[PDB]
Amino acid sequence: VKLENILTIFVQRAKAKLPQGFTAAALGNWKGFSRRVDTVMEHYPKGLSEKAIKELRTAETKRFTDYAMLGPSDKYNLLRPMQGVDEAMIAPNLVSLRSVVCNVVMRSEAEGGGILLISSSKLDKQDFILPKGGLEKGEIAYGAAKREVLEEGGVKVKKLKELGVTLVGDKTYESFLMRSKKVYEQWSESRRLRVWLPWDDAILLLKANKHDEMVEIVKQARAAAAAK
Repeated sequence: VKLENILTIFVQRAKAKLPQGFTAAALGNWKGFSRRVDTVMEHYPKGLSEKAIKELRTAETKRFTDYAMLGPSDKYNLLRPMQGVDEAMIAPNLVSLRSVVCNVVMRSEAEGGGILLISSSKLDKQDFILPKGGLEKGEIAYGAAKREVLEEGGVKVKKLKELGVTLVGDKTYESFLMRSKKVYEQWSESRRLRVWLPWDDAILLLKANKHDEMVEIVKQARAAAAAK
């Protein structure tokens, strides 16, 4: 799994060999930075497809760079700041901050393919999951599932197929199969890493971290999409 160690020994050696105030671009052209991204990419399981391994690598990149430039990340304030985002690209959030809702967001092949998986808000943890939330008192489980992904994963989605209620341990899970409409450049938990992987790779990576409920939902929603 995770390693907050390398995050600290990266920012000590990156502070050292680099001019103070070093650019986003400056840290990247650095030679040791690429060596580290290599290091963690090994930790992912084998058999991961080419286009998936690429997709993850960009995420580690995002992680290490965000960690260098903005530090570590608390849970109350997961916003990574951005200049140069036309308002069309920013999630429209003036927010307010067991049962479980849970999404399988599909993107059109036109737009790229696969299904959204995201990082936990503990970004020194190397954990990729489905967008999953709980419900507010009185909230229809679909209005909740929509609300959660626009926040944790910053994507406007619209329901394809309701996958219905199922039971893991003490908890009832209601799952959806969804269509992304708009993907926002800036959303309220920007620090997290968004990856869109193919159906067979998502299954692999979620089983890799013992997320056995989410493998069944993915298998579930997968055959539903195929059904059309």
